[PDB]
Amino acid sequence: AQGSHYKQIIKNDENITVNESVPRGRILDRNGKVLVDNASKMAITYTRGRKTTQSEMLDTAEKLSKLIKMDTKKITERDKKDFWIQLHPKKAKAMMTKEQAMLADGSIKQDQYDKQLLSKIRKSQLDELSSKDLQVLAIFREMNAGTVLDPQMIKNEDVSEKEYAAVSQQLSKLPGVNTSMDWDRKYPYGDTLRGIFGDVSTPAEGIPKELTEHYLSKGYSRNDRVGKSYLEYQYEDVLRGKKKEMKYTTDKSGKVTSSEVLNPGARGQDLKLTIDIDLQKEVEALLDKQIKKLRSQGAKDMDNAMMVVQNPKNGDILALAGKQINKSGKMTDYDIGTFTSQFAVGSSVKGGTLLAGYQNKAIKVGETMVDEPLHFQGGLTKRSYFNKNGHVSINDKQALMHSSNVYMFKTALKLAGDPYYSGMALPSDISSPAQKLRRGLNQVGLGVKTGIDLPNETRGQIEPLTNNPGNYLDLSIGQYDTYTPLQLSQYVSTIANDGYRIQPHIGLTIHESTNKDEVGPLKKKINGTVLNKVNNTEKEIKQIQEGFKMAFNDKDGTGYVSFKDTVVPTAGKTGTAEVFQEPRVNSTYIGYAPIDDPKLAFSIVYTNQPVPPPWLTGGDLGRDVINYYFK
Amino acid sequence: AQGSHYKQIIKNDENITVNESVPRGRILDRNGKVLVDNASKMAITYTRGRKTTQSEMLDTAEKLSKLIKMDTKKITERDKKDFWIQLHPKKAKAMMTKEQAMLADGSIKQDQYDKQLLSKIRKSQLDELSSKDLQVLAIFREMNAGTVLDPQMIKNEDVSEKEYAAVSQQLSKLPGVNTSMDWDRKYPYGDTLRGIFGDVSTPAEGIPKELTEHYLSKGYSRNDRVGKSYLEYQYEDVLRGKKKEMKYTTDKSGKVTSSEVLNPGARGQDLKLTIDIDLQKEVEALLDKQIKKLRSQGAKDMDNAMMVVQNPKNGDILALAGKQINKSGKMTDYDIGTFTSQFAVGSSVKGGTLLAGYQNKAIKVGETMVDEPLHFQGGLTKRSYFNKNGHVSINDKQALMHSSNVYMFKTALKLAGDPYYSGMALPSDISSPAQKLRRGLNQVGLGVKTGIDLPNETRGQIEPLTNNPGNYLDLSIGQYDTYTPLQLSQYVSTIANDGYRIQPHIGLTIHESTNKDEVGPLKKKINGTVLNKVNNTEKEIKQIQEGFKMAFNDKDTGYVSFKDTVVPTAGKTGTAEVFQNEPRVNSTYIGYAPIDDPKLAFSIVYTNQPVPPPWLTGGDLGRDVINYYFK
Ligand SMILES: *C(=O)[C@@H](NC(=O)/C(=N\OC)c1csc(N)n1)[C@H]1N=C(C(=O)O)C(=C)CS1
Ligand SMILES: *C(=O)[C@H](NC(=O)/C(=N\OC)c1csc(N)n1)[C@@H]1N=C(C(=O)O)C(=C)CS1
Repeated sequence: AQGSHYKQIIKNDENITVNESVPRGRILDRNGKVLVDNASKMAITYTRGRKTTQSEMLDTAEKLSKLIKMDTKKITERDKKDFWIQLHPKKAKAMMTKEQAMLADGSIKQDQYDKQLLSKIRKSQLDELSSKDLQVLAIFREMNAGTVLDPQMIKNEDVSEKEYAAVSQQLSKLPGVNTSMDWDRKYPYGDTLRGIFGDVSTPAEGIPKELTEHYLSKGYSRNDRVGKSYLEYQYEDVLRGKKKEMKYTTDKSGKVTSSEVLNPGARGQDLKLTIDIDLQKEVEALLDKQIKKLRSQGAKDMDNAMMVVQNPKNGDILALAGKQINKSGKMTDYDIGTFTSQFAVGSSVKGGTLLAGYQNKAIKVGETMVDEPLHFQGGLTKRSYFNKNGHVSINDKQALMHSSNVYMFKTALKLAGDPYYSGMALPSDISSPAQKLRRGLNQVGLGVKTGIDLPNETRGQIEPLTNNPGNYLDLSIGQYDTYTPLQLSQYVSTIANDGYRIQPHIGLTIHESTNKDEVGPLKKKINGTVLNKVNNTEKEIKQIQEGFKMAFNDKDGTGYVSFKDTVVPTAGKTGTAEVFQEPRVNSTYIGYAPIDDPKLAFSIVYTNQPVPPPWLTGGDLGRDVINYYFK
Repeated sequence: AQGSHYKQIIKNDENITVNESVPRGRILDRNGKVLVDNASKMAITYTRGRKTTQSEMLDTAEKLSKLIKMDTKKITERDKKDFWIQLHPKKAKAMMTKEQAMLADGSIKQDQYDKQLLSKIRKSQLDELSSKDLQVLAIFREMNAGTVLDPQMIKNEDVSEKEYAAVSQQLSKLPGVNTSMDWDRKYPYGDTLRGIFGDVSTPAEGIPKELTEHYLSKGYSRNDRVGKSYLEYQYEDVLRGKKKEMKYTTDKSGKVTSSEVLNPGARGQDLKLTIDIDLQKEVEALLDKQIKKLRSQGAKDMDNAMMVVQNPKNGDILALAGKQINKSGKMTDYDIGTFTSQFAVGSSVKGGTLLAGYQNKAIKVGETMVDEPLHFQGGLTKRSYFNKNGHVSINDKQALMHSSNVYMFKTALKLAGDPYYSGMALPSDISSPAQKLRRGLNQVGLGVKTGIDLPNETRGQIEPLTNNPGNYLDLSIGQYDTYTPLQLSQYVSTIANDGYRIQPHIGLTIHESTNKDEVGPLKKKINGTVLNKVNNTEKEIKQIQEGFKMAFNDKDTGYVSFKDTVVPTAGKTGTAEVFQNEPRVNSTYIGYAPIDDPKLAFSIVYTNQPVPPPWLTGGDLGRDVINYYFK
């Protein structure tokens, strides 16, 4: 049942052509819950003239009230205090007897008279909780809330076809008031995923200005409403309603002699997402719990927290996040930062390095070498769980259990053809190893786009790596190149997939149009495409995941405190990263579950925690979310 | 120039198919100078293992040295120490007499022994290596990255089509050596744009692992050489040539009874770039001296310096950046930084912010309200650049002249609805004004991608703006949202072009696959597509131009370097602010040449100057290039 809003009427000669918008297709979750739908809405606006008074507007506002209801609480204290002085000038004067007298002294200007008039107001605020009053104030404030020639929205609410028929003319009679029918996205899960859904351009907006070339080259008219961010933008091609076009031929007189249909119109196609709306809501809830499930232990300048959850075998996405500006602890939605923002993630990249170190014949599978502080001409890398002494024979799994920097430092040196000896100079051209290393990490999704079906993905900050070898070893340890939370997810995921990097997607399937049927027959499956397989043997592969188990299933394994065991076995790796806000830390967690046939994977990023890490426990987020899913 | 080289030989029951490989298209500057050519090359390769006593492996390397000459660039210090030890067990054991005993005493083990030896060998004795030794070694090191049964590369040697035969001998007569003929790229301007040009994959690697599906989805076999970095990857469709494909019918005895040719092959299409290389080579030269010209004044870890030069009509005429360490000398090529990297940029954003003012009628075309060291709440928190000088009267065009970083601050509030009053509250929701401002910036390129024809362009780090209006004011003054040098360039250039944002492109023209070396018939022209106009009006853009015109032709920043020289240049300056270690500062520069009929636009970015006060003539590099271009 495709709807009909007149969008564009052009007169040529005796021809008049008419275009009607039709509803876009819906966005639904992996189970069919409507996430984005459509609503027919009337929009009533005021357009305040050059010389239009306050008595002018309060009057229109009054007639406007006996005609539509408003929601109160946009009203401020000042709105009410001003409205009161506006409504009760006789009553208000009496409180300012001295000041009205000293207004004509010249003792005071109005600008300080008006401020004491506001100071003496209280029980008279209730003198207009006469809800009839607040209604008028509701409308009136918007009529004063804006630019002169610009029209101003007063109400955009659901309207029927007959409703608009009865009231539009009698709204339009009032000076400044216009009405229009509009298509508007409606969002049952309110604020959930809204960033990811993106918006469609307003009727005021054409095609958005900076997007002209973009939409004009694909055939649009500048008047067309289009998707302009994220999901509405990304799947504009399928979500869009192909508009109705009619060409009328006319008499001289105006009489339509003939009519032809250029396009009857097509209600947009419905898009299903990989997202389980419930899981989504739960994760946002757990993330808000966990963020101060520290009561700010110290973390009151943690400024971002990120979570991505995914099916590591088909790249389905079930995942969101949000930031924390704790000049408060008052959070916003940083939904998209999961694949649009770049963070130093530190030690959680260590599995990729070993893989890099395997395929270049730099270390071998099971390699057992020893570790201890390192010494160069100045430069002094101690790993940080023994910096001074205590020299331990350690293999590649164990190095991941402990998250031992010096093992990764030693492999890095071996990858440079320059194995460690105390007092060696740092190899001065590290171009070649750095390249071998990066291509290693690139294979599991680190430093390359994941390919996700959404706009604005970043691959991370990638600075020259030629003759600062310290940055080279930083890289082997996650303290040079910045990565993305989605990249981290793609990376564990390929480990759990026995080496298959898969292109993540929040797109699930594409169906055909209906106004009713919350199915709609299938048109397109959106597949999690295999991108490549790691250049490594199963044994090389298995070793990283054996290591990953015993960082979560073993004891000094740096993920026991959060993952020790829970309702299903979980393998992973973690990360603490030095950065400068003033000095602070980044905390990172990646994992997957269950070990024997994985079905979930996730990445976690907390930014700018104050913490040295024998105190902080963020991947309890990981533990809690994984419990919910599997039970 | 011309030819085919054997790539693939396939049997199926007396029917052999032979695929020969062809040269790629050339890359040229705007006037037709050859940047990237092809050369026909001999790939000498070592593949031995299992009988590796390594002493014979050196013997092969010794043998090989009598046949080939080697560039010695790649020899590391370690290479030399290991080799020196092997060459003089005599000399080394004479330095290890204390440690000799300890090994036999039992107190020390062989690994420690070898480790101590390595520290005792200094560079003075490394000089005892002969030029011929350093030739054997150069070969040797390549053959000791050697996995037992896996071929490593020794030399790529420009040998003719008809002397390959004479020398092809060295095949299982020196053991591991395999020889083969491959098409390789040639660079007659050395390293001068190498990153931008990019790389094509080795005949060994075929399609690189990370790129597998990307190229397999295009019908490539996995054995195909492909474009893997930058321009090589970007214009792969045009640059690659069509293979020569032969088909023969043998009988049982191998005798060719028929043959057919399916494709004779042809060199790939020639790519003409918009770059002028003399112009390109000058900027690098100029850019070089200009960072030395801050070696003096303290730029200790200024670690980045970038320049982008262009105009509307065709192209990126120029693009160089480098990066530095520790002023330790070391520059390393970072041209790709101009569009891939994200830098806090400062006041140069003001031109666009002043237009976001016009669009939302927060300002008028000429507007005069004045500057105060202005404060709000907390008990201290306030504003800009001098604390007392309550300065007056400024035009907006006067505001960019001074770079009045307070007129902007006022403008923001006046766009967020509530102009300044001394002692005012913060707005607590700044979503809407942040959005309009950001919109405004995207219009002139700031905050979206430019649309350049290279991979990995970043649009800058863009964090949530809702409820920290501390950050929202920074955005007015280029201190919340990082852009790229290219983004600045498209932006300044949008002003030069009277409000018309153009999509930069480095490709000028694609030419038909020609077999014989003159650049062939025009196949495609790569255009500077107008993405959009600002919905800022005729007179409103002209002010921003005048504003620009008057901080270059008097006001006091921009005079200190653009003190009218060769040039009616108009432009704008930016000083930023970075606490990423310790309070450094970013220094940025935009501007455009001959103001009447503008022919050149430029953008500059210096990162991490330790030096705040507005004294450094870093924008001289800017003034310099215009002298060249306008002769
Ligand atoms: C533009 O962004 C302005 N930058 C600053 O004022 C610096 N931080 O600003 C938030 C400030 C300058 S030095 C000190 N260390 N931080 C400058 N814009 C122009 C200019 O030409 O760059 C000048 C008016 C100086 S202010
Ligand atoms: C990985 O990079 C971890 N290293 C660190 O966390 C320290 N910086 O490393 C360069 C960090 C400790 S706190 C101080 N601010 N710097 C290693 N991996 C794990 C981990 O989960 O982070 C730990 C064993 C610490 S070391």
